[PDB]
Amino acid sequence: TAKKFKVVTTFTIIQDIAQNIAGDVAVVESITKPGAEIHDYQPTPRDIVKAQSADLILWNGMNLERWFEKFFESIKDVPSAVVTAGITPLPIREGPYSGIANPHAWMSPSNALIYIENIRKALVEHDPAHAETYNRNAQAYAEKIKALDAPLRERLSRIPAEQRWLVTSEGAFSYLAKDYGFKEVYLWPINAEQQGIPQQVRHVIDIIRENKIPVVFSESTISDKPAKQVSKETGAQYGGVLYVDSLSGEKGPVPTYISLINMTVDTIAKGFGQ
Ligand SMILES: [Zn+2]
Repeated sequence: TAKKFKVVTTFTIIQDIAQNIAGDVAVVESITKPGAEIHDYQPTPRDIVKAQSADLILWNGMNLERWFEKFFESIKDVPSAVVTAGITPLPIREGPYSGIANPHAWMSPSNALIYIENIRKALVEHDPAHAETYNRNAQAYAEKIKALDAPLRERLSRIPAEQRWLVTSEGAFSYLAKDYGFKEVYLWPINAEQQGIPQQVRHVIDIIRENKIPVVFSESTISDKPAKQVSKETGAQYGGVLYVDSLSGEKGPVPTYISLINMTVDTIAKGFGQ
């Protein structure tokens, strides 16, 4: 093919969803590499000229990419589209960012359907020559995503409701916890350069000890040391790494949005003895 419509995304979750909609007619690339910390990412000149070569830039909004506004004002004549219109935000519950939208809306499979619609609408609006392809690819992919919820809901429901305590590092799982009826505990409400983490470690250690919570987790773009200290000082198992803010590379263990949701739920479920 002569040349394909070029789409660039802020991070890897959006890249994979968008690439499933784009199929063979457009190439979708993430600005951030898999594994990069996305909230406070610092773009380089390489990143700017990459977005500058695109025909469309997709971003999450909802207070995720603190770096996006400054980055985008460096780009000339490239349209952007936020992919989260129509999602009901959940407010952050604790800390300095209390009350503002929790950005991690893709961790509810139901919300992924809205991500799909907004990305489809953006691709059709900006590359209308391939509307039928974007529309059919969005339809087929939405059907897959609709089918994601049922086995996960069933698996997690076998954990007695009173025992559903999800203890993580970043409070990045609020939308998944809402869907499947978990109560939330975390070492920091949202990724940021911040004081107070060693103090919250002790506070969470209390809550683990009081409620005899069996398991604690970290996440794949942040340090596992606080979660491992929590499990060391309590009885609780270190349940491993959850996947939320990044996919892996294409030959890694979490190459797709579908694998991210499925593997995060599997790891949570195994932590509770299924
Ligand atoms: Zn995050």
